Amino acid sequence: IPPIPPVDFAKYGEIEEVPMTRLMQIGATNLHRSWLNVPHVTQFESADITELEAFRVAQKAVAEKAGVKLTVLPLLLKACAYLLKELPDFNSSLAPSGQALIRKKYVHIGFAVDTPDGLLVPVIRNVDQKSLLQLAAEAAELAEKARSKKLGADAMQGACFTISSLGHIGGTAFTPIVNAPEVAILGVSKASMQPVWDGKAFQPRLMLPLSLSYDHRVIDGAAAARFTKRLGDLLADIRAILL
Amino acid sequence: IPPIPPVDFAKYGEIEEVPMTRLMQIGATNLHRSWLNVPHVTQFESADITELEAFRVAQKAVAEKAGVKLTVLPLLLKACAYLLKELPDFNSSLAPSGQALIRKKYVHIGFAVDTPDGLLVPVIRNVDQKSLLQLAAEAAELAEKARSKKLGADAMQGACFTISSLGHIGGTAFTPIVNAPEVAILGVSKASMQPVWDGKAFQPRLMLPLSLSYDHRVIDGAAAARFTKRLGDLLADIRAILL
Amino acid sequence: IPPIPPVDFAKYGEIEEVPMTRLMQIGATNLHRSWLNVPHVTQFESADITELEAFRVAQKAVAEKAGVKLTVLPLLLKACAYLLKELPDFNSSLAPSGQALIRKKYVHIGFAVDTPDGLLVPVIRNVDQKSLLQLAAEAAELAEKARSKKLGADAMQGACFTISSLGHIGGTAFTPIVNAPEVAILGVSKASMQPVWDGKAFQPRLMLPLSLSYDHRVIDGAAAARFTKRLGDLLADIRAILL
Repeated sequence: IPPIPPVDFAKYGEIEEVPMTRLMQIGATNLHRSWLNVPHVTQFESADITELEAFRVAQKAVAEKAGVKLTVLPLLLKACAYLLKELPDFNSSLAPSGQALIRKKYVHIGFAVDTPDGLLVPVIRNVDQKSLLQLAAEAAELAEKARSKKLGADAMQGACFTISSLGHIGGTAFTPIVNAPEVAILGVSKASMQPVWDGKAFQPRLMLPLSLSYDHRVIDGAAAARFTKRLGDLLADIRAILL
Repeated sequence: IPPIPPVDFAKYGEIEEVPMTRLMQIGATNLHRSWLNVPHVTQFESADITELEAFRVAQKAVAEKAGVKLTVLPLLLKACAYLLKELPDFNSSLAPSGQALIRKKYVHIGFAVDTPDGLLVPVIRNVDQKSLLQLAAEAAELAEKARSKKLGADAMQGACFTISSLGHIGGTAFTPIVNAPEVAILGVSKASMQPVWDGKAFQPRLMLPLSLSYDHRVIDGAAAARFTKRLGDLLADIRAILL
Repeated sequence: IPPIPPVDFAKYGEIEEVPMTRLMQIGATNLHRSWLNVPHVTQFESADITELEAFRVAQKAVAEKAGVKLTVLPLLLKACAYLLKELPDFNSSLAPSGQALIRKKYVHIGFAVDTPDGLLVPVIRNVDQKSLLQLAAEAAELAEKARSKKLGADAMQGACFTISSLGHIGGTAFTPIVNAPEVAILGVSKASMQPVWDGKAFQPRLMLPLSLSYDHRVIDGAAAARFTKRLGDLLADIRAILL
């Protein structure tokens, strides 16, 4: 690939060199590998979480008695494990022969944690089998160990899908990069009150923006649109997961 | 390009291998070729189709008497053939010498059909010369032959531009990949009722999201913004095509 | 990288060859270099410029007496120079060793001008030190020289960040390409009146869409979300720059 020409940055002013942690460097390398290997498409959708939010906030009592904080992330994780079982092409990887997909029969999901040293994506195993408070507990633990560098490499392996939530900082949407060999990643941004037409007038609903980037070699456009739609449907009523 | 490291997926659970159809494999190869060759930008816009929709629905009678179904796709095709003649840099391809553009004086447009076996993009020739019911007829035929594998390779060649419509499944927008050697592709997503300021209050208008990805080597930002704007203008009043 | 197969375009109709200016060719080459080198993510945000706009329009008198036109661009430039000093990772470049960042202690910003011959990105030096009317003056001058080919190569060097404004043509958002060796670019699109929930009802506010694409090797998701958020905050009240 052509290299970027070097520039004497100091011709233009004072410069200072700060170095990259080995974590940054690793991260850099892996992102570039994915970028060049995966033809990326991002599919955007908005989900109506007005009722999810109300539920979340009402279980604050129960969550506190169990020692967890109930955030949107366990809810996101549960709904995506369910969908990853329904739409198995999203829970698979392109086999090295380029002619086969390896469908995984297990659902382990990573979530992005931004730490001082760089990005870590701890993995929760068998998300499909854990309850909302189990997942809330575990997510937090893995997050604290990640910030504290106490996260052992084991816990960073064998994920099937990644959720990257920036909803806590802000933004309308973004286009995340697929962590190959996985085939998709869900970016989640800040929720806003939006007017949503009820057939007769505009009702304020709390809308969560979802950005699903996918490996277009493995997932086609219609499959991805169907995935964010189902997910919008599941978050609008999490009871459908009970069915 | 660095390869993705192989992972023993079975360390983490039960895996199953399903194979890729030759169609998937072809598709995979071509998408990756475009991805690495084309510096991609997507330009997003929303078009007011309230009046297009009303027209569409009112001609249901005439369409039924002719045996066609009038969808938004013939309307999309007609308006883009008109624009492809107005803004010819979008109807061209980068010549192999990298120093010339080949402007095509003909307008043939492909549209994406997702079939069981993979993606096919049948091509309608001389879109600029056909009427809305001719195009509605032909689109359907090519679509049925595509699903039925009866589409002969001939009908998959020499397109100038591609429309990818996911409006029927859902979604807010996406970033499609350019089918090189073409220089642009129009993604269309689901139409929603949106509040649109009329200068004094917000009026509900039916808005169609458009996502135009383009080859930034050939098309610059202003040209693309001008293309989706004109298209938003043409769909808001299809009578401008008569002018 | 696999080449695109040549197609005899004339099998399908009449073609005509027009050539590329040396400017287009240069541009093409550089964009492809960035594209293959930079793993790109775009972060989208909307900023409330209702009060910025009112200010802009009220200073029309003063601007006219000084001979400048006060557009949103000097306002954009001032606010980004301030942020580029606050969040220095955005004002830096990946050192050729891949293991260091070169933080620039100066703020020079380029802005995209689309000319007949291709794209030029004139650079304003030390944006952080100039006033809104100085910047309005200079932006215009560099723009006129650019259209008139009187822009000397000197003035196209050593920028730290680029703003690409298409707000004057239209569009909702786009995904700009990073001009490597810079690490980020701000795309700005057309401002619209939007309903924004005030806690009790929807208030019409003039919203400006911002699309920040960044080099994900150097900038992580949270840093970028934090940058467009701060920028949304600064444009909602430019007096925070005084602090």
